Amino acid sequence: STGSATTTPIDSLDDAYITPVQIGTPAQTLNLDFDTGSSDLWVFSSETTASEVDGQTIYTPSKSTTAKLLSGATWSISYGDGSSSSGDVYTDTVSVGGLTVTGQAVESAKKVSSSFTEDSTIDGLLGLAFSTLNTVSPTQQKTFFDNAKASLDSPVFTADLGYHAPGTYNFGFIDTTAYTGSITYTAVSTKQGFWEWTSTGYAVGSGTFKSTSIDGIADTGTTLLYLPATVVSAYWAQVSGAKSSSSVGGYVFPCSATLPSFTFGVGSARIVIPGDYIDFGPISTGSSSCFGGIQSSAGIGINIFGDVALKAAFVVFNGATTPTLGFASK
Repeated sequence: STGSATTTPIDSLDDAYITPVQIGTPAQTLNLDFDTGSSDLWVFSSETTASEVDGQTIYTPSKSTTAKLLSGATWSISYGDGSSSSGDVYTDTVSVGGLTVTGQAVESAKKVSSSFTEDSTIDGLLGLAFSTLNTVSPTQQKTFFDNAKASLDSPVFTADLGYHAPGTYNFGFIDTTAYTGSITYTAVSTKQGFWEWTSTGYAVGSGTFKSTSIDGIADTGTTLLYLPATVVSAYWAQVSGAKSSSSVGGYVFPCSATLPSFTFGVGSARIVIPGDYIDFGPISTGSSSCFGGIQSSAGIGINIFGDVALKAAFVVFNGATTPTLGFASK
């Protein structure tokens, strides 16, 4: 089997991407944030505290003839940005882009943090990291990909995120028309539960490539590119007037600036992030200070190849017995 679904930016900055997912019978379609940095499929629901729902579409398990309470199971997750959610668990039929999994754990939110409430466009998350990170207790549950894997034509999914445009998540096949050149594959460590890999270096604009190992994760659920302070300083030093602002929470730059590209290495290959992908616009409406899309990871504990990086590539998440990542230009 295969599946193919369009993913759409939630706003004009590509802050996140939503993908329609069918849950239950008859189908309830919710728009979920596919997140290769986490491993829970959770949804706003009829069980969510009413004051914490503000415009989201909710899953109502009592209206699904295939829903079944997973007795005793609870979940609770905290994300790297400080947001969180928790609740109980149903199993139900879940379909993405024509690919159907029966018995998928659908984690129903009883509580969500304010950042989720305040984003009316995201009805939940669909985690695509390794199932060892799934938070369901006392019996950990499998991701949608893990459940689908055996049925797929090939045990892979691909992320093709758009810049200010829709893109595609495919399951079970590699669309050879969706990228240019060849795909360069690189080794993955699953020891932390992430799609963790080592970039071979970077360049700023037209500058020389610096060969250096940068360990990080491929994370579709993180907006920006978080890299070591040395790398980030070298980037922003090429932008007149750019500075790190403690009060804003990262590097900012004059909105009148033209940003240089940023290249990252994948083995001997190179992925180029155009400068315009690194502009996240005014820090507040009407401001002439703009927020940068490359930020230091020094306070995170891990480097994160988020959407800023991934949307410059066609990315293969190869879930074979020994997983690998593939990157191609497009």
